[PDB]
Amino acid sequence: QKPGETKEVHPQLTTFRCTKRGGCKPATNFIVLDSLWHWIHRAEGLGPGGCGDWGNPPPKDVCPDVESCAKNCIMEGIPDYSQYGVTTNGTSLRLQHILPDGRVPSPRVYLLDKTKRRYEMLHLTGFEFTFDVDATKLPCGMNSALYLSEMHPTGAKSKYNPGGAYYGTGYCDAQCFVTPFINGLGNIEGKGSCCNEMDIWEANSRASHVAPHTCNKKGLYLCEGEECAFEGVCDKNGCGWNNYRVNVTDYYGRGEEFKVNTLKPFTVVTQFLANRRGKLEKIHRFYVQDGKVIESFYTNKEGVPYTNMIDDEFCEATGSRKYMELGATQGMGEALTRGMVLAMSIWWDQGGNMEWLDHGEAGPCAKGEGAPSNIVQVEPFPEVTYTNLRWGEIGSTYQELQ
Ligand SMILES: *[C@@H]1O[C@H](CO)[C@@H](O)[C@H](O)[C@H]1NC(C)=O
Repeated sequence: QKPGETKEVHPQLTTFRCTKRGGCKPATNFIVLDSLWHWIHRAEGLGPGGCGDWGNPPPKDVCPDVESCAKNCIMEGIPDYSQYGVTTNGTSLRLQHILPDGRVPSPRVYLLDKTKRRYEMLHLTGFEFTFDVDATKLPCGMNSALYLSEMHPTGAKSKYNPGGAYYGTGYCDAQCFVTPFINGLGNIEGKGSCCNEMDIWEANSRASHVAPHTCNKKGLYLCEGEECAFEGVCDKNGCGWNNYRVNVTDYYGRGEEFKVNTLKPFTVVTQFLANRRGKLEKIHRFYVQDGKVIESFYTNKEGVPYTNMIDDEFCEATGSRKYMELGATQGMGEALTRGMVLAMSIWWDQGGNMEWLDHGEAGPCAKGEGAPSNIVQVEPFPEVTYTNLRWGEIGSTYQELQ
């Protein structure tokens, strides 16, 4: 959609690039909200109304084609990100699901490079990504996420999408969802927006999930019909990694009795380990809390290969059939080598209560505990803070005390 007159003011975030030989050196980055979180309205003289809901093509009256939709639909800039639950402070990013006045912005943002014109491009295969987090205010049902999607570097800026990455265009993920605009252009045929996705972190204070999701296409893929569905071009389920699903129940939770105590802040380290030819073989998650490295748990489940890392055998044995078929770990790693965009978000699920995240086999939350109406009784203003985003060489983004 066509940027309007209201200016976009992007919050600044300091992040880091780390080497063993150099340590962690500061870098300037900027934050952008998804294009579809911006106010989009019809142009002058076209009547009241917007240019489509999530899940659908843009309205046929004003968007019979791309050219028309580009001139009839206006994307206003957001001059004050704090109205969307998004604030930064030095190296911390704070995302408020719900504001003090009750609005529910549920923000989703991407990391921009230092120029503001292009997304930061992370190349993580053979490297590690780390961050500190405070998940104290995320009860059952909440999902605080920090992940990678193979979005195009400028947001697919083009003649009918002059806004680009500067207005948060170009979102895609492994669910191949239909949005009114795709790559900043009216999605006239109602295709889904697909792309490889590495879910570094999906969690709350009760449960933590990690999951690579492959697609058999590079970069953003516009799907139609069955290409968008369970048997299509992208792996909706992902190869899930949650201590609870592998029968290790005292690893992560609120309390002293968990190895990672979510009542206090902690560091999250994710290593994309490769062979000497550079193809991704293993994904390794571990934590650092109170000065001590908390190594990953080992799977403790009958029929599940004994392992402390994500790999092909684990994925395949746990029923990740689409994951393997659409490229497997090596495929996930080739997307991570091509370069991926960082996305951070916080949200709840009225339909399913995020049950897959922290209920039944995935955790301790009871049935109905994760409904939005129960979430607000446990925590009326759910939020998450991500701090010190840092990445580089294996072994250099974290430290242990002794
Ligand atoms: C789950 O873990 C407990 C404790 O180690 C064990 O006794 C039980 O057999 C495990 N369940 C399966 C299905 O492996």
